Amino acid sequence: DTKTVQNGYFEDAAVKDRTLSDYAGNWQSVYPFLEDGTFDQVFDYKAKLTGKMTQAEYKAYYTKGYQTDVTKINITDNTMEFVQGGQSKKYTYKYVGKKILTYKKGNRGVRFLFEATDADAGQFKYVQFSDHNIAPVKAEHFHIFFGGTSQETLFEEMDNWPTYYPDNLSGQEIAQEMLA
Ligand SMILES: O=C(O)CN(CCN(CC(=O)O)CC(=O)O)CC(=O)O
Ligand code: NA
Ligand code: NA
Repeated sequence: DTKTVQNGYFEDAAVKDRTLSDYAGNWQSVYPFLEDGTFDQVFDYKAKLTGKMTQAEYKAYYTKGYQTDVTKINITDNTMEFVQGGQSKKYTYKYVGKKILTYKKGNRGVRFLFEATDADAGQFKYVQFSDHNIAPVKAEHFHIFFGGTSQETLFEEMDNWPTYYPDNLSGQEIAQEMLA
C-alpha cells in the first residue's frame, strides 16, 4: 500500500475536527450486496490485485466487517436516525472530538466522535465515524460504530465496521466505487 492519507499514513498535525454535517445524507448498509453476491466481483478483483487473501478469504473478512442489522441511517447537521429491525430511532447529537487509532498492520485511522443529547438514546448514545479521512470534507461513504457505554469502549472494535453508501446508488454502483 502506498503511504497515502486514505491508506492510513498521515501526520498527526493534519488531523482536524469535523462536524456532523460532513456525514449528512440518506445512507444504506452495504451488507445486503455482499450477501446477494454483488460484491463477489470486488473480492475476485482484490484477490487478483493484492494477493493477500483468496477471494473466499476476502469475502469472509468483509462478511465479518459489514454485518449489521442497521439497514439505513439518515443524518442531518444535528440528528441521526437508525433503522434497525422493525424500528426507527432518531436522536440529536453533539460533536465530542476525535481519536487516532493504530491498527495491527501499522497504518492508522481517525474516529470522529458524537454523543446524543437525548436522555433515552441507549445503544445509540455514543457514535463514531471512520471514512479514511482525517479532516473536514463531505463523506462519500463511512464505517460507523455505536454503543451505550463510552467512546472508549468502541475503540476496541476493529473487525466489525458496518459500512454505508448513499441511498441513491445501486449495489452495482457501490461495487464500482469499491473496484476503483
Ligand atoms: O476499511 C475498510 O473498508 C477495509 N479496511 C480494513 C478495515 N478498516 C476499518 C476502518 O477503516 O475503520 C481499517 C483499515 O482500513 O485500515 C481494509 C481496506 O480498506 O483495504
Ligand atoms: Na446489528
Ligand atoms: Na462497529
